[PDB]
Amino acid sequence: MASRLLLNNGAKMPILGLGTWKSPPGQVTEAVKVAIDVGYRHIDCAHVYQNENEVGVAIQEKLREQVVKREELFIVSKLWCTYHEKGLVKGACQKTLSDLKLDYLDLYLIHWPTGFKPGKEFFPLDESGNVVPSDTNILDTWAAMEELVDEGLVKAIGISNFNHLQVEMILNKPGLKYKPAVNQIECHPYLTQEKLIQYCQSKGIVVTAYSPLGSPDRPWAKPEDPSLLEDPRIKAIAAKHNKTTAQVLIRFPMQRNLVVIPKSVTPERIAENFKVFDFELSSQDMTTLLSYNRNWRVCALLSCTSHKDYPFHEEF
Ligand SMILES: NC(=O)c1ccc[n+]([C@@H]2O[C@H](COP(=O)([O-])OP(=O)(O)OC[C@H]3O[C@@H](n4cnc5c(N)ncnc54)[C@H](OP(=O)(O)O)[C@@H]3O)[C@@H](O)[C@H]2O)c1
Repeated sequence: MASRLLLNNGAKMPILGLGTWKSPPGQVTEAVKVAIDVGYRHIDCAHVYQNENEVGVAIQEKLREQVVKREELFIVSKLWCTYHEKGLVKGACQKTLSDLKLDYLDLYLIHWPTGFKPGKEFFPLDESGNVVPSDTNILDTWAAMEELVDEGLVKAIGISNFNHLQVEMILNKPGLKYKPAVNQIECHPYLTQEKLIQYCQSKGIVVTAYSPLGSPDRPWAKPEDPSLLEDPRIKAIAAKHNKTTAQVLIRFPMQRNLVVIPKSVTPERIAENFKVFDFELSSQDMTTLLSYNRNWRVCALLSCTSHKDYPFHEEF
């Protein structure tokens, strides 16, 4: 199990990264510092997580301390939905770069295929509780993303939460300059993404699996919800390998040739989560974990189910 995957832009991406959604600003600096110390070289960020400045502080201080150099880090951020307009993309990227205190990003993703009404609300909703869209489409936004590469602000561009038809649309875009390097999607044993993964990988697009632990700190969590980390079938596989359930859920996508980005602000867990290069899940382990699929999403973007570009009506 090698530590990095080759992207279609020629760059190598670490298969294990640190997630930062829900990581409070006052805690994420320490989280990122510990992460770097124990070997993470990939941090997944987003303007919408509203902690990019404090992530930036951690990176800047580890660079200053000569712990790591910039070339050795792989920093990922994402274009928020209110910025899909071609004229707004560069600005939003520069804001993220400014917050992160970086010259460039290694990877910049379109966060969701759905464009929102531009303005100061992250989620402009109307009286029906539905999002107020922007008159934007994925192809023009992609052209704008491409320009960021040409200008050297980002080394790679990609997408997130795109279904295979949406990916195909970009791949077939008239005048396409750069194929998406990565499609970051929710993936774990309750949402295995077999067809979407097979499609992306057949196209040379690397898949990053998010919420691999099932996002137990998700705002909407209810006691009746399924729980990956407490699934006795999964705990059993974990016990057999003498690893924690989390380490199993992290190793699972790695063996599918996926990048995985578990989130923690807990120093002990950050270290524990990285300790997954010292064991293997058996072939049957993988088959069994795959059999647990139930099409269950943590992130269903429910306020946007009428958006023309809502990604989760399609089968995959
Ligand atoms: N592109 C997208 O639309 C999208 C959507 C969702 C997420 N993401 C990205 O993917 C990242 C990870 O997904 P996520 O944050 O939804 O959830 P996750 O990584 O599946 O789960 C994180 C939660 O699990 C806990 N945890 C972490 N390590 C643990 C361990 N070893 N044992 C027990 N509990 C543990 C964390 O607690 P503590 O933090 O308290 O330790 C936190 O509550 C996000 O941070 C974000 O970077 C992207």
